[PDB]
Amino acid sequence: MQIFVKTLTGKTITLEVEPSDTIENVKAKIQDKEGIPPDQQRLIFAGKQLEDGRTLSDYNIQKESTLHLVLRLRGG
Repeated sequence: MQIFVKTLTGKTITLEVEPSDTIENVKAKIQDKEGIPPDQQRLIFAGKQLEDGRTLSDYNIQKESTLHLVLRLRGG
């Protein structure tokens, strides 16, 4: 299925994945595609933080849907 990643910088990226794919496997795809480590980004969708080991189908997502990508929480 095709999906679009909307970044805060306004960059839209297209990724191909499977509904039975695990968030851990989906993070691997983003890591090898953008090259940004997974511990530097947090995937938010429908208002939930994708947990490692869960399947996309567990979120009832929809093909061609857009996922929100956040870097990290401001702090110090």
